[PDB]
Amino acid sequence: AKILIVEDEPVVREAIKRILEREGYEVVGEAENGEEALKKLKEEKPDLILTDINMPGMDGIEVLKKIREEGLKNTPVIMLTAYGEKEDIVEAFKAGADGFITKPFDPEVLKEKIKKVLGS
Repeated sequence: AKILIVEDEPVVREAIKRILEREGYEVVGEAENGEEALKKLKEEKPDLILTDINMPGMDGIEVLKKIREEGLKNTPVIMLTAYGEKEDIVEAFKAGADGFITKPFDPEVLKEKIKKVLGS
């Protein structure tokens, strides 16, 4: 499976990338902001997008909404937080998130949730 990561914090971004790769996933892009997210969505046609809930400018829910507006087939989105930020769980699921991960640095939890969403 091909994964696009949307995460503004560079070291967190790289850690997630490497964890995905250790779990056998192809990381087909890394986006630091919404502009890059939407550009790489169209260029790479990922099987799944992982998006931080909290990013500068256009926040994770707004990125999610724009991804869902593009309406490309098989573009599930899982939200994540690197800091236990759970305040926007509702708004993410209401806006069409397929999942919301609070333990993104546990390779097994990440793989389990991706596998589930991809299978659904």
